[PDB]
Amino acid sequence: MTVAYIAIGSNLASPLEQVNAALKALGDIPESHILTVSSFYRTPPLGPQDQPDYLNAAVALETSLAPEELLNHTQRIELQQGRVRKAERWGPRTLDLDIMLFGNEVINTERLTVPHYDMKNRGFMLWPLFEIAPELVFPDGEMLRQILHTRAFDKLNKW
Ligand SMILES: Nc1ncnc2c1ncn2[C@@H]1O[C@H](COP(=O)(O)CP(=O)(O)OP(=O)(O)O)[C@@H](O)[C@H]1O
Ligand SMILES: Cc1ccc(C(=O)CSc2nc3nc(N)[nH]c(=O)c3[nH]2)cc1
Ligand SMILES: [Ca+2]
Ligand SMILES: [Ca+2]
Ligand SMILES: [Ca+2]
Ligand SMILES: [Cl-]
Repeated sequence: MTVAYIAIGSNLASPLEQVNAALKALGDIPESHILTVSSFYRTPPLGPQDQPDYLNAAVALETSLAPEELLNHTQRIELQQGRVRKAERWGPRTLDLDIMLFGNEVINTERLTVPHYDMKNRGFMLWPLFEIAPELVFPDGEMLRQILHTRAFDKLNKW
């Protein structure tokens, strides 16, 4: 088994309902078990700001799936919860499931890049991650606690 850490975001179609449904669906992923769920946070949008605030959270999922097989499931869940692709970059969505980390693995395939390319620059990813995994060390040896101690991020407000 490996522990994967998944970021959850939603800012459309009742984010609390979307995230609760997503958590049930994550539980139903085969060869996998949810270990920990963060608090839910209400976060101002990064990127385009003309969209509603996000519900953000993080989940620890123990799994024996291959990383791309996990991605298959997370994409399926997003699509089954009505995620629609529009033209605008970084627009609102019913559900976003980003694979932040897959154990200590570094993955670079056509479909999957892990660690998530920008997670170390996003408070809405790092704070919920720290809530569920305060001892976390990244594949490059960087400590989550040290990033959050050193770098300026706004505090997150709970939903
Ligand atoms: N770690 C990861 N988790 C989830 N998807 C990933 C990924 N690495 C690459 N991808 C790929 O990312 C593609 C596009 O995903 P999108 O959800 O549209 C980007 P986003 O989440 O809105 O922005 P962001 O990546 O800046 O957070 C997916 O089709 C998937 O193949
Ligand atoms: C500079 C920059 C930084 C981050 C981002 C993104 O996170 C991609 S789109 C997005 N914006 C978001 N804002 C918040 N608060 N939460 C998200 O899940 C979320 N997803 C886009 C641009
Ligand atoms: Ca399961
Ligand atoms: Ca994202
Ligand atoms: Ca995504
Ligand atoms: Cl697999």
